[PDB]
Order: sequence, then C-alpha cells, then structure tokens
Amino acid sequence: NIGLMKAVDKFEYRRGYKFSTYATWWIRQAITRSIADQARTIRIPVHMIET
DNA sequence: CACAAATCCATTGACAAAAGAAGGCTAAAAGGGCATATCCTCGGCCTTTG
Repeated sequence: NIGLMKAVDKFEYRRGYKFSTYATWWIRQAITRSIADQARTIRIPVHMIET
C-alpha cells in the first residue's frame, strides 16, 4: 500500500497505459525491499541478498 | 677523631616508538526509476444445449 501510494503520486495518463502496468512496478519493488529489509532477524543488506 | 676515592640521584640530549589524528580512497550499503497486461483447484453460476 505504501508503494502503491508512491506509484499513484507518479502516474501520468498523458501516455495512456493502464494504471496496473505502471504501479505494479512500484508495488513489487516496495514489497521486495520490505522482505529484504525486515524479514531476517540479522539484517543482510539488499545487494547481498540479491547475491 | 682529620683529609680524597667510590657510588646512589637527579638533569640533558638524542631519539626510537606508541599513540593518535587526519586525508584519501574504495567497497559496501542505501536509494531511485522502471510504462503492454496478467497458476492450479474448487466450486458457485450462469449459457448453451438438447
């Protein structure tokens, strides 16, 4: 929901794409950073988790 | 009980090192942007089909 608020703040309909097609990016990024930041007890940085 | 050598005491100079104290440099950690739209089961639910 936080990520979706962020995407809603950035949506421009001048292009004509669906809102889903844009906001899905910010939503999935928000959720992924959330899991990578606050899911392990010992916090691994995000790039190391990608590795 | 009187005079000179022997030896604990304290500074000087020079200085090697230990301790920081910064400045610089990476790599590491954080942050940001992204523009087609949208699996399997089960079961209701309704179209079509007879």
